[PDB]
Amino acid sequence: MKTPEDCTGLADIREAIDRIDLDIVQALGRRMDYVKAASRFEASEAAIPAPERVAAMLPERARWAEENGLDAPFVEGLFAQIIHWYIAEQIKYWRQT
Amino acid sequence: MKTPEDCTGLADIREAIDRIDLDIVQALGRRMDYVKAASRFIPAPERVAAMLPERARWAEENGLDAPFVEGLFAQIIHWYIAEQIKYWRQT
Ligand SMILES: O=C(O)c1ccccc1O
Ligand SMILES: O=C(O)c1ccccc1O
Repeated sequence: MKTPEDCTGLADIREAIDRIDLDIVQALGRRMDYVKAASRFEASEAAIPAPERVAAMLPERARWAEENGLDAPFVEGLFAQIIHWYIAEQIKYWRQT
Repeated sequence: MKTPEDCTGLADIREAIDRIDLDIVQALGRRMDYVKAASRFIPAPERVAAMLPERARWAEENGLDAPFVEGLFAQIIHWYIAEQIKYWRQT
């Protein structure tokens, strides 16, 4: 995997983009492992959506986006979506267990 | 970070989830560098069309719902295409 400035054409660019997208998928898959592990440390079902934790999480991700040359609303939006889905998945996991 | 099974409480879980979320942001930041580098070689229709099912498959292989993951990548790919177009027009 070449650095962007050493990419010689679109084959190199795409190999690197494929690797980075797969890394993101694999990281989301590991993230689910952690979210499911959380379910045993939840006092109750009402504990799941942990609103102070989520409330703080999104602006922190918006800050990381700004520190990584990305538009904050785009990245904060993506994480709102991921967090929503993972909460729903945790609630599903907690209910079926 | 501890593995999920070795996490002892929500402190451990959160530390690991924050480090993973930071990893994803950092990776998206690197991804932009590649999309901007590509500009000199735009919506590349056949490329997008093939990429999405590939990401759906990776999702299935990592125990995530494919529609949710494919939907995220559809959004990511649209945003980056626009940013590549912006970069190409601005330069
Ligand atoms: O996905 C998360 O990071 C999350 C945050 C707070 C509560 C439940 C969750 O799944
Ligand atoms: O983000 C992408 O993966 C992409 C793919 C094809 C063309 C332009 C792009 O930004």
